[PDB]
Amino acid sequence: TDQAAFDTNIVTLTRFVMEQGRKARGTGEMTQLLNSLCTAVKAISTAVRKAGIAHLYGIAGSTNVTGDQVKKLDVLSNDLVINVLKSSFATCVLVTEEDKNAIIVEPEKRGKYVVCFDPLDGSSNIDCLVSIGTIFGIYRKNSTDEPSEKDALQPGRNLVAAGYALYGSATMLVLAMVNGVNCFMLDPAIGEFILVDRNVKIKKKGSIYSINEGYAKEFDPAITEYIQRKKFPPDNSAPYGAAYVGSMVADVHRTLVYGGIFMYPANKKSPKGKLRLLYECNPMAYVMEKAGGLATTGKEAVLDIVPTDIHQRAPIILGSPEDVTELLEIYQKHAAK
Amino acid sequence: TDQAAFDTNIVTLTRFVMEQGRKARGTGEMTQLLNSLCTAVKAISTAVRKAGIAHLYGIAGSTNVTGDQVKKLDVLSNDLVINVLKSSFATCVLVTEEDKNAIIVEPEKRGKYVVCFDPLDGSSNIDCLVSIGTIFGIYRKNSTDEPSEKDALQPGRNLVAAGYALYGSATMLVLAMVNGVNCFMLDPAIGEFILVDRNVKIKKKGSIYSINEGYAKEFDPAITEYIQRKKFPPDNSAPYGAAYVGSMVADVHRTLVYGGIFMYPANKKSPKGKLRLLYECNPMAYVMEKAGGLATTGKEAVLDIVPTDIHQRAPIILGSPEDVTELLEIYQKHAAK
Amino acid sequence: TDQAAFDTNIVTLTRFVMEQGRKARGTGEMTQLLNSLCTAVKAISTAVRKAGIAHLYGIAGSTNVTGDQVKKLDVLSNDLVINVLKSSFATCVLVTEEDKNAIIVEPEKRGKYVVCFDPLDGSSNIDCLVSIGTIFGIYRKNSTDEPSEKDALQPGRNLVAAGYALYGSATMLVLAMVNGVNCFMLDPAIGEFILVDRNVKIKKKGSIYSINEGYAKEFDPAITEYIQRKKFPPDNSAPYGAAYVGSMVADVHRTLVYGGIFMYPANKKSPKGKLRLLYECNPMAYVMEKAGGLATTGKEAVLDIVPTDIHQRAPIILGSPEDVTELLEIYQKHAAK
Amino acid sequence: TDQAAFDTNIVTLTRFVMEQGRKARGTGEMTQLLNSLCTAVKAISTAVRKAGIAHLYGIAGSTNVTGDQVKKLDVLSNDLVINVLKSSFATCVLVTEEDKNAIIVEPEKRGKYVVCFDPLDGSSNIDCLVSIGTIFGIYRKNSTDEPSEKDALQPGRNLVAAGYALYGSATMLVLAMVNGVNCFMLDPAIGEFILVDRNVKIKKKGSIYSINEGYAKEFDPAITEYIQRKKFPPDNSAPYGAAYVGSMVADVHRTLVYGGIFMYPANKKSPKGKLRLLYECNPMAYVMEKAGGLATTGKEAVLDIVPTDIHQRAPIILGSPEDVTELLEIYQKHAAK
Ligand SMILES: Nc1ncnc2c1ncn2[C@@H]1O[C@H](COP(=O)(O)O)[C@@H](O)[C@H]1O
Ligand SMILES: Nc1ncnc2c1ncn2[C@@H]1O[C@H](COP(=O)(O)O)[C@@H](O)[C@H]1O
Ligand SMILES: Nc1ncnc2c1ncn2[C@@H]1O[C@H](COP(=O)(O)O)[C@@H](O)[C@H]1O
Ligand SMILES: Nc1ncnc2c1ncn2[C@@H]1O[C@H](COP(=O)(O)O)[C@@H](O)[C@H]1O
Ligand SMILES: O=P(O)(O)OC[C@H]1O[C@](O)(CO)[C@@H](O)[C@@H]1O
Ligand SMILES: O=P(O)(O)OC[C@H]1O[C@](O)(CO)[C@@H](O)[C@@H]1O
Ligand SMILES: O=P(O)(O)OC[C@H]1O[C@](O)(CO)[C@@H](O)[C@@H]1O
Ligand SMILES: O=P(O)(O)OC[C@H]1O[C@](O)(CO)[C@@H](O)[C@@H]1O
Repeated sequence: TDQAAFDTNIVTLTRFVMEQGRKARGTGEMTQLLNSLCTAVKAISTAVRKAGIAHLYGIAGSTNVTGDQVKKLDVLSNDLVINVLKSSFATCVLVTEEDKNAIIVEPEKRGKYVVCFDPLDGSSNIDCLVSIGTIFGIYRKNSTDEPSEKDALQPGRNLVAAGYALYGSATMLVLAMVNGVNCFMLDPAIGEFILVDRNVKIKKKGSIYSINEGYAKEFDPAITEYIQRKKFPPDNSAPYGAAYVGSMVADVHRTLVYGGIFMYPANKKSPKGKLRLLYECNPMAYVMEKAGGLATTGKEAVLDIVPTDIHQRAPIILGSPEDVTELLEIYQKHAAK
Repeated sequence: TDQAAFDTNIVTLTRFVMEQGRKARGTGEMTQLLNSLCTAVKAISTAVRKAGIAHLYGIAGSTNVTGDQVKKLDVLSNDLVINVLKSSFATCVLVTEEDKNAIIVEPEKRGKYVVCFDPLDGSSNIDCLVSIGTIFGIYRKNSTDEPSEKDALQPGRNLVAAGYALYGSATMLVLAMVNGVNCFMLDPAIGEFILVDRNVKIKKKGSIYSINEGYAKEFDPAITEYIQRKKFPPDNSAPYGAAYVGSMVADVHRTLVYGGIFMYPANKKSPKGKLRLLYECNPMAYVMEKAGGLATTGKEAVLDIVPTDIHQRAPIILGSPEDVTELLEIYQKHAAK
Repeated sequence: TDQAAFDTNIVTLTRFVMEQGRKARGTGEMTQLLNSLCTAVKAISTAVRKAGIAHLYGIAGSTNVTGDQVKKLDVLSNDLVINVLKSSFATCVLVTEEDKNAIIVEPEKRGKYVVCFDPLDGSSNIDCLVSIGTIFGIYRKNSTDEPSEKDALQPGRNLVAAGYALYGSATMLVLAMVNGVNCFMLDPAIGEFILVDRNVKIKKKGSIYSINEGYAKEFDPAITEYIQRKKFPPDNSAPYGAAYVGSMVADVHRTLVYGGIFMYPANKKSPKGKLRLLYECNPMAYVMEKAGGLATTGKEAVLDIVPTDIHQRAPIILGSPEDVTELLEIYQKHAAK
Repeated sequence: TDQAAFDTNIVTLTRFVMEQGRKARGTGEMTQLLNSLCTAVKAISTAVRKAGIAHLYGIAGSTNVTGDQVKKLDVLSNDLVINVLKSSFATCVLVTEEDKNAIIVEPEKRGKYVVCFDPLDGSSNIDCLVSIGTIFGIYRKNSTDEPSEKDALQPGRNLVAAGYALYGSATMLVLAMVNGVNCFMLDPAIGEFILVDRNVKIKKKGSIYSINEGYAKEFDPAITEYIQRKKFPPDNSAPYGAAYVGSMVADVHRTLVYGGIFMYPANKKSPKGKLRLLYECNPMAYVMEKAGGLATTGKEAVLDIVPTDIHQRAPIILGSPEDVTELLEIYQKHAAK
């Protein structure tokens, strides 16, 4: 239909999440989950921007207050997430990058959702103030057996919601569900997330490739060929621009926005790549697909891999459909016997 | 202890600049200047993070406060700097990347410093929330004639202070003056820059090379041979990892902290490089040399180039001394006559 | 029952409002309303604290941006409220202090709730930075006739929710519903309201009275007697302390917290007092009563007055039960024939 | 125009203080001091507003960062000031309301100024979110002996600068030095104090009297007669409205802006008044006289009292000159021998 009116639309994430839940006739359990996620992200954003740093540096002579050892944006971000999620009384299992084991939410606080997240992604290089972020994936528990590690082992095809929080020159939460991908910019003055982009679709063909070429020595012939074709185009066309931040969320977001292709392939050292399946690959692949792009491992789609370990790694190539395809053809070409 | 010089306490940019002024027995004109940059950076930072975006999206109606198409972060940032600077009564001429012509300060507000700045660097690419910055270089007006554009045409070697602010996961102002380089962390909560790194010195040798390889088709044989030797080390050592954000302040900063080399050479299809000399090359070079690195154009040193125009471009290479010298060797190996 | 556990309770207003709605099995219309109210308050808080003031004062040389005339925290606060409430698609009628007429929400955006509010209370004296606030009252529309001014004319006994936002040394939103009164402190860094007080009950007897004694000349004998008994106690006990800010929300909150009595009686100039019934008296009376206190006009309870005009005024006395009672007895004593 | 003196631009506290230092040909020691107060106020302001209260309430677990019973805004504020002050290398002795003894600065950080401050004024009453403040007075150490408590015992008349910060609906720093009074508005977004009111002068006569009438039973006949004449004007004029927050900085500030008179006289049950001389009475008096008001104890002028102890109390009356003189008349009318 055609909506005709005197309409002003200042749509916040909270209003959005609630309405969407109303439409779906959910019991509001997921609403509370998402609302809790939004609160965790904001708190992390604030910490990442170093609000309150003056105190570590004794502006008020740290009498003890925050205590002597480290509050590593790394672990702090973890605790903020697990804590905020458990208090939502909506998650039964949590799987985090920082935790060796899947955390089973106390019986008193259990829900029917499983969240796989990466508290602070790209953190290893925070010293140079590179854009870092949070990645999250949510599955609905598919059983009646006591929630165990096993419930997290579901292909990304089974995710009910997924997305990320980019703490770049500004903070953004990109949320993707069955209905589509939407971007929300955080107005830090009022602590609200404003819908700035609705139904985000990725360009069919982009003009930028993203890969850490320092590994060129260990790249497989399919990758080495694609890359060569990006720099020296055989139709004598314009070459692709290159750009690689070293932080997945930042690279993936740049791909979603301007289009192109991101790759973190298998190289001889990490035969199965470096990026972990459950909390990095899946979420980004799911986003990519709802956004209209492709996300493959080179042989198969990422969302269809059935995991066997929560910390399983997996190669990944994602981005505009025409580029991802163009590379996949090369894989088929060099695939033999 | 025989220390007339203490780091157990908390030192803000404002205390720091001021102490440095007392020591230098300045009349206090440069201090009002440095204090104005501090206020400028803080203001642009807040805008970059999107504080207040709610109003633009109609949280109170986009009547005449929102309206449209007028405020472009870059233009705002330009205005803030030019304005906060004139209001210091310390500048006589200002060269801006957003202004075709040099700006001569009204005789009332006229001072003695010449300031060259790039207000919002890397802001073509801001849509994908990439880290951006602001770059500045300050010369002492060395003349007696009515101030003019010519006062801005002094080789980088004559700078009295230079530096930049990086708006990334956090806001940081790196300031380099005659004595050395110092890094101040913005505590957004109190609007104060804290001293976290004193006398920053770059590594002799790093393990990261930064360049836009999308242009590999148009690099000179020296650059080409260099990149090659990094990926495929002849002495069988471990290859150099690659990283490229596409934002000067961000790459330069990564280079300063982790070491390595950043290059933006004379790429065919733009023979004089792309980065501008006065407000991009010179400041980063000044910082670099102050941190113990090198900043070469391939043939000569960046800071010694005599500008012929305020908007002049130049190719540039900077970073750890061992890496920058290594490429220089290759540069000699390939031509002269 | 007895809840026994490993429980951490970081209860935000959003989580609270949602859960309470879940219990009540509401369609979530009121949830969205309350969520929208929370967003309006935060935005007002931010503006009241003068965030961004540097721009009115040309820090970036107001090129036009916010435009030439006034953005009176007074009217701005109004627009923020009406706008945010209409966009919730949950209100059919709004009654504000700043508006002569009851605003009938567009058909496309109607809901079944009526909100009577005071955008910025105590605003007349903002110049001296006195604590100001927002007062709101919510009724459910009791009919099928097209929502008209008439739907706002319901005794305070009919309110479904009521409360206020105090922008004092910190911001607090006191929310009262059928189930009780709760206080939420705003952590401005993350823009969230934290439950800091649960089921707030007022002291039976307080030791502070609040009244503008400058009107002593026009006070009725009942008031004049009570006041005299507060200063010179006939049992030679300790006199009451006095305190009157001149801003209703600030006075009422101090009464709720420490206990005592607040009075804004009828004096010969305003035979029916100054405080308006629908958006000041009712809300505060409702809060007071759920909190365990009393709120009378001197003759009858405020919550039971059936209004005849939306801008009707009404005398008011509220506070601890023992004090309010002690004064009411005096009224009965001097009430004759 | 013949103005070597402009107000069309934006003036921050930092630019202001610094200009004032150049003019006064200061060595720059008092400027580092005033710059330290500025940083101090900003830090306490942020804390007062409760930025970060989430962590205390377990948003990331109250492990050891929260724990308990240690941080009391007043104690924190005390620490911040003492600490930020010592770190200026401009103070030799500090008198604090929270410290039984005067604090002598380590010879390393030792300067020449004596600072008397009340860190969190009106903070017994902070529970009800009443506006609070910080008061400061600065003397030049006029002696040669090893600095001691005695340097703080100088009559108010010897102050070089005095002022206060009010944490109310917004944060304001009012600063009064030899030339006059100036009001700086804190733009919390950029952490900068903006000059909004220059050369503040109080009204000759105002229409508001401020006093705690709960004590009317113990006022001397002069105060009693005065209050009476305000409520029941003998010349049949309109009565004086009353207002009393119970927070010095707040009442004093209301008095400065709207005019009128503030009184806290020698109330039986505390014969020397309640307000302390060094850090409450003297600063407000200094400001007052600088704004064109009067500050009397009833018999003598507050600023001329020679202190005998740093924690000495004194009765005080201040405000518009016509009102303060009027009570003084009544004070003469009632006694001498
Ligand atoms: N925005 C949303 N909020 C809540 N439920 C949603 C939302 N969008 C879709 N739904 C669906 O509602 C289902 C019911 O889950 P629940 O509320 O836990 O009983 C969810 O699992 C989702 O599939
Ligand atoms: N923080 C500082 N403030 C003022 N001048 C300084 C500072 N640090 C070093 N200087 C030197 O002192 C000279 C004095 O210049 P001016 O303040 O205008 O009188 C400057 O040009 C600098 O070379
Ligand atoms: N926190 C709350 N959120 C929503 N509904 C509530 C809440 N507390 C009580 N309820 C009741 O649920 C009723 C249903 O209204 P509605 O959701 O508009 O259909 C409301 O009018 C309230 O009486
Ligand atoms: N903003 C200012 N900074 C420094 N001194 C000032 C200022 N305004 C006035 N003065 C006067 O200058 C004297 C110089 O003291 P000092 O800075 O320590 O050398 C101070 O004691 C004041 O009386
Ligand atoms: O720069 P490299 O060595 O190619 O790997 C960095 C990658 O590792 C991660 O930190 C996590 O696996 C990603 O954010 C990032 O893309
Ligand atoms: O995409 P390109 O052409 O390689 O350019 C990015 C370069 O230009 C700039 O974006 C100029 O703003 C620099 O920050 C950066 O080094
Ligand atoms: O100080 P007065 O004259 O007694 O009246 C002030 C009253 O008016 C109001 O501004 C609104 O009616 C209240 O906030 C306040 O209590
Ligand atoms: O309630 P009282 O005894 O009248 O005192 C309030 C007075 O004491 C103080 O609260 C001291 O902090 C002052 O701010 C104020 O003027």
